[PDB]
Amino acid sequence: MRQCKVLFEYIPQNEDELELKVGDIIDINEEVEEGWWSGTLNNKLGLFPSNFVKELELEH
Repeated sequence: MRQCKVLFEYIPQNEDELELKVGDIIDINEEVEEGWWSGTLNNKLGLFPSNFVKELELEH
């Protein structure tokens, strides 16, 4: 449900943090926190600052 693509790259420091690649599409399932969100790129799961990712939302 819902989809958003990050505009820039992200560098995680902890294992609980994932690496958000610029231009990569990540499917959001549920927001753990207001600042920390969850997502799934290919076959990996992790969390990262919601301030990064960029919501797309398109009709077509």
